[PDB]
Amino acid sequence: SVPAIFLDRDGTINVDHGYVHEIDNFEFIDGVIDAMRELKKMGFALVVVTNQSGIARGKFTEAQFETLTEWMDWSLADRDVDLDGIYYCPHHPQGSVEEFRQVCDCRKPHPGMLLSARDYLHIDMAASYMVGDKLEDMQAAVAANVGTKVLVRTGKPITPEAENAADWVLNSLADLPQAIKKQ
Ligand SMILES: O=P(O)(O)OC[C@H](O)[C@H]1O[C@@H](OP(=O)(O)O)[C@@H](O)[C@@H](O)[C@@H]1O
Ligand SMILES: [Mg+2]
Ligand code: NA
Ligand SMILES: [Zn+2]
Repeated sequence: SVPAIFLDRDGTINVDHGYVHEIDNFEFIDGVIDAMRELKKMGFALVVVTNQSGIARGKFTEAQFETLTEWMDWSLADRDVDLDGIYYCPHHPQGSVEEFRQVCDCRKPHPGMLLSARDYLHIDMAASYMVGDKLEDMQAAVAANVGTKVLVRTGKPITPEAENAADWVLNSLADLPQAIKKQ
């Protein structure tokens, strides 16, 4: 039963520019790739869990997302970061694109993507971590019983509510390996 770092994408791995869906607009946050490779060496499985309502909004297609995500996966793999899972949610109750127009339980703060990852990779949840920049991330983590909930300051400016719900607040994902290592 392996421990994991569940990872928000926009604002945590890549600078949030708003509905990022193009390679030219994807900017890794400083030091996160190195930090992810270290996390891995410390024996954590790494699992991306990202809301992509942009798809239900019509801003871009599930297939452009697929294209970006494949590129992202390779860029990481080529840097010795091998992601154990990539989960996403294309939905929004008010979506303008029918096939993604719906309520769901994968859309954080619903824990859908975390539990699914739990089942499919057999993750020790109480020994796992959630890293994101929003309240919905802390709430999603809480529901799924993720032991350690980590807010970061690299994305959405943090709300006091997001901070209420988090266990740690770090400047960045780049800081996580250190934070963990000192217990
Ligand atoms: O789950 P992660 O953060 O990786 O992806 C989701 C994003 O943060 C997106 O949230 C969106 O709105 P929401 O869906 O909250 O109504 C937007 O603010 C996008 O520009 C933003 O990047
Ligand atoms: Mg985010
Ligand atoms: Na949105
Ligand atoms: Zn969903």
